[PDB]
Amino acid sequence: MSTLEQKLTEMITAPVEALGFELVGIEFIRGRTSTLRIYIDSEDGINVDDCADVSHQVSAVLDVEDPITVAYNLEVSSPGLDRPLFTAEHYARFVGEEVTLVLRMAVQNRRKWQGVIKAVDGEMITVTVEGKDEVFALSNIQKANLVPHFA
Repeated sequence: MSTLEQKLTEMITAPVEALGFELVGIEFIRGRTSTLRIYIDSEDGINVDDCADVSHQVSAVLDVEDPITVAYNLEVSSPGLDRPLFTAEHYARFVGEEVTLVLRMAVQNRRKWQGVIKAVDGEMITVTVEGKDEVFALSNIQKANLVPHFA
């Protein structure tokens, strides 16, 4: 509405991309004191403690952008377990799980699918869907997300 919150994300992204990182992302948290949480990662294998030394420089540019009393807070994270799934090796890590997905060869008014992953041979994931033994081509998946067991 009134504040350049996306321009602050741009101004934090450009130094971190010029530092040789591959993932840099933000969430905003509404509060009396505004609170950012940063997500960061590399292609080159950099540890989360050293990512928090880079994030200490992110706190230093944030601290001079808005300097009035204490109006800002910053938390630091990795992309976690909570991310969608794409890689051929990772579909194989997560056999024995229920997954929900959408397909690339199809147009809107296609189904959203849900079912159990059993084995991954080549590009052909092997699955149970609506109680039937079925298959998916992993290059035909456009998005997938993991589902936990009922308890």
